[PDB]
Amino acid sequence: SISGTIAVDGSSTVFPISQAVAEEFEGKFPEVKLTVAMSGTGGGFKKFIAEEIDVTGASRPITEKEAAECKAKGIDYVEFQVAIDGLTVVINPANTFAECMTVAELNKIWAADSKVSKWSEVREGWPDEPIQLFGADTASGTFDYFTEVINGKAKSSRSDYTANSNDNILVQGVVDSKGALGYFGYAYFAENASKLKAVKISDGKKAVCVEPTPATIESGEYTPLSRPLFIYTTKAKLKRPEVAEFIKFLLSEKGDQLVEEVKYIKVPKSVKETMQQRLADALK
Repeated sequence: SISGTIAVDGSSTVFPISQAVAEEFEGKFPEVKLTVAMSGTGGGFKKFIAEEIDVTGASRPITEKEAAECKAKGIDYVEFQVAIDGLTVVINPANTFAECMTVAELNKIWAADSKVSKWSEVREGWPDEPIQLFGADTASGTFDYFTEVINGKAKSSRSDYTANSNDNILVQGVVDSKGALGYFGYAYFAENASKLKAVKISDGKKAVCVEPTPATIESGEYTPLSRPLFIYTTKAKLKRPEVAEFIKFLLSEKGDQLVEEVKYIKVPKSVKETMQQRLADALK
C-alpha cells in the first residue's frame, strides 16, 4: 500500500528522468500522483528552500549559499547522483582542421551576439568557408546544458542555426555538410560514430583536447560537456514511504535502465553503491 502526492521540480536536464521514472512509477503504484515541474536547477532549489516541493532535480550540486539557506531552515537535504549527461560537438569527418576546439572558440561561434559565419573567423588560418551550424531546439535540456557551459548562465545562444528536436536530423545535417558544426547528446554521436567526427574539447583549465568517450566521461576528464545529474530530497520527506519508494526505484537497476532509455549515461557501480547506502542511512 503506497500512496500520496510527490511534488518534483528542477532542471530541464533532470526533467526527462523525473518524468520517465514518474510514468513508470505511477503505473507500478496507481495511488501515487507525481507532478513534475521544470523551474530550473536554481528555480527548483528556490522552491526547495521555500519548502513548496518534495524532490528537486539539479544539473549541478547544491551551492554553498543554497546549502546554508537549507540549513538555516532546518532542511536536511540528501543528494543522489542519478545519471551522467554528456554532449558531443561534432564536425564532418572531412574536416581535419577543427579536430580540437576550445570552449572559448565554441563561445565565439555560439554566443548570443556572435555573427561568426566562417571558420576563418574562429581561429587564425582556418578555411575561409562557411560554418553550417546545427543544434538543439530552444529551451530543450540539450540546449540549456550546451548554452550554460559554453555561453554562460544567461543560457542563450544566437538563433541563426539549424535547430531540430530530432537529433537524427541533426546527424544527417552534419553528414551532408563538409563545413558543419553541430551539438547533441552523446548517445546520438555514439550510435553514428562511423559517420561523424567528435570534436576534442579544451576548457582552458585541466582539459586539453579531450575526446568524449565512455572512459573520459566516467572519469570526469571530459569537462565541461559531461557532468553528473542529481536528485535532492530531505530526510524528513523520506519518512513518507511514497517518497522513499520513489528514490529507491530511481537508484535501482530499473532506474538505471530508464536513465539509458532517455539517452543518458547510467552511473558507475561505485556511484550506485554509494547512493543506495546513502538512502539506507537517511531512512534510519
